[PDB]
Amino acid sequence: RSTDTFNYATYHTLEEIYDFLDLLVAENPHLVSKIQIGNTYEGRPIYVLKFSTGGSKRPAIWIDTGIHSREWVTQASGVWFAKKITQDYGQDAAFTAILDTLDIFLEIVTNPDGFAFTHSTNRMWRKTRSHTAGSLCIGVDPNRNWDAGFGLSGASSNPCSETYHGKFANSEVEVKSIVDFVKDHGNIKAFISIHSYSQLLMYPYGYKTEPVPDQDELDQLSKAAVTALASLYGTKFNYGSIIKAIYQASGSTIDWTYSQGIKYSFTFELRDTGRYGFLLPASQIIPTAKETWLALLTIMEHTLNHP
Amino acid sequence: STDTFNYATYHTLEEIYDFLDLLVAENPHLVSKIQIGNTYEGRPIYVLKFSTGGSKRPAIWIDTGIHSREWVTQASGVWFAKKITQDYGQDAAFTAILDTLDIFLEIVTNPDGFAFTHSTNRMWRKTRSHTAGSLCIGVDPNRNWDAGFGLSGASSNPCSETYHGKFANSEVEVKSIVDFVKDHGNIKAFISIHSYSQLLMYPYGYKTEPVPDQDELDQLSKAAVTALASLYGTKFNYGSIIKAIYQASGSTIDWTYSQGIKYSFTFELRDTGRYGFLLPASQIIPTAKETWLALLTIMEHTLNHP
Ligand SMILES: CC(=O)N[C@@H](Cc1ccc(O)cc1)C(=O)N[C@@H](C)P(=O)(O)C[C@@H](CCc1ccccc1)C(=O)O
Ligand SMILES: CC(=O)N[C@@H](Cc1ccc(O)cc1)C(=O)N[C@@H](C)P(=O)(O)C[C@@H](CCc1ccccc1)C(=O)O
Ligand SMILES: [Zn+2]
Ligand SMILES: [Zn+2]
Repeated sequence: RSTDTFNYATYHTLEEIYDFLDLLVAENPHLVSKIQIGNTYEGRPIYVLKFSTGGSKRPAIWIDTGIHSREWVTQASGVWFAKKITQDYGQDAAFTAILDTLDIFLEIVTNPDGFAFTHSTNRMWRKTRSHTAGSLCIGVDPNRNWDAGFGLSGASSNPCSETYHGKFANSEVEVKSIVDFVKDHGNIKAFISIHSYSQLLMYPYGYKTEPVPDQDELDQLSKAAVTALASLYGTKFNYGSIIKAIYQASGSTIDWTYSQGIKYSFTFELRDTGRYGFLLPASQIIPTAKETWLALLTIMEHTLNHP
Repeated sequence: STDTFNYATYHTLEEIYDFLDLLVAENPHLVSKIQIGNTYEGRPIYVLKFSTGGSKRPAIWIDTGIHSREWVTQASGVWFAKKITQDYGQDAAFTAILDTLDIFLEIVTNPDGFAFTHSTNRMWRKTRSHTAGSLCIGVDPNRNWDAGFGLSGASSNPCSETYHGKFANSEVEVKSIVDFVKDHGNIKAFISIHSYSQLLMYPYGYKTEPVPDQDELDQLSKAAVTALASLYGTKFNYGSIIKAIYQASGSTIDWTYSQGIKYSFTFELRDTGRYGFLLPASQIIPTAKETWLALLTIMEHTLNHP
């Protein structure tokens, strides 16, 4: 095929997304590369796309989708983002300026075992697919497994729970693989984790009520990003710290990344507000991706202009 | 007829409501249909009454489907209704239960939500009442009861899965049950059936304090899950709601227990997460059968302990 004839307005399987990664790289090999950062619990490769115009470990933007496997609009938007980057580089001046200074890393399927499971067995699967000693229940919540307030209020110690934090921080290879990549890279400037649903744009912390020292800057940037997002279809997002805007969550992704010095640590909750919830119709994939892209541009532009 | 009905498939609201009428027509001296209210969207709310006579005999209340996405519960309820009419006058043990107790069965406790899981969103949980100032719809009917209402274990955020609503009994689906139970006045056991997690629980959900009847309820819980396991080996855990799953305020059996209904229980049926709410139709009848054994255990205890 080609990525020009790929159907961005439908949901795809893991194999189809993985094939898309290869085709995108084959079509754009001086712009895009595919990095394997690990293997999942069940042995599947974990892939990140690196978009770059040169240099050695340039300051970088990290974007990940699908860490909760049932949130299908996120992986679908990720595929759309990947194609959009290759379309706009060298054509759109604003985005070209971003990529001329920063690299972008995009992990489209952050939880491949869960994603496979949502296609084969249980559409509403959330967690990883690891076995837990002393339990028959399967999986750890990858968004409770990070080393930031790990195991504190805002997660469950029950292995059968949707928010089970796991036996120890980074027990899940899908999480440890990202941690290892981020620490080895050492020059990640923004980290954006994309989830659905609720229509929120949030910054740290989720595990405690104390505001981050950078709250004023992150709140202003949030306001700018949701303004940009709403400009296209009028989609209304709220924003704030995780703990204020949704609820307390311990061991979650951007609390950790912020603790590593990544100032521009954000998470999106995409469409909708519950009518379809995780079952967002395919006809809403592209509108969701388009409006989200405007918000992403806002954050990346801010990152570019504040070295 | 109810003899040609397919019990091993999931049905629509229309199909279940047709089933109610068929069961009544086929068993006119045993089964009747009572309308206890209308939903927010105007759908009738029906309870089946199984009775062999008397004037407001002591009764068992069983409800399924208060959380609409929990499809194995309504499917099990349909099977229970048929099972009652099959076994009465055939099975000595059950016949003895129904010769003293009435059984009330509410198969679709949240009809608007159930309709919505078929038309629009298979994972819909709440009622379908509108909330001013919010883009979100619906109240969690299992956080809307007047027992620890609005305390820790529920949300004040209208967009939340566990939104408790403006005040206790604000949801007509809940108040309809409250009104019926209070008017009846002789409900001896109240069993709320949910999925999933494979649990049999007793109060409280909203606080850690044990109920005064905890030893009796705990031992009955053990007996019931032992009975359930006897058929396929399905393993249920048991305990108070707050110890066995998590804290939940304004929930159903905390309220019923507070009204003096000692034998207040809730089931979480199959499975433990593999399919979760999406339990295959092939597991409907095994789920219903094993749960029936547990229900029989609770009903016989209720029968023998006024
Ligand atoms: C059925 C349901 O809606 N479940 C929740 C999760 C849940 C379940 C049981 C609980 O007791 C508590 C929470 C969900 O999927 N929510 C999704 C919208 P989310 O799953 O993506 C929300 C997210 C918090 C925000 C966040 C996002 C990224 C990084 C840090 C924080 C979370 O709970 O992980
Ligand atoms: C993802 C998840 O865990 N969802 C929960 C609900 C939920 C969502 C967000 C939260 O923050 C907290 C809870 C669910 O559907 N759970 C079902 C298995 P349940 O929905 O039927 C469990 C039930 C508690 C036990 C109970 C049952 C009957 C009567 C009294 C108590 C509940 O949470 O209402
Ligand atoms: Zn998520
Ligand atoms: Zn439930």
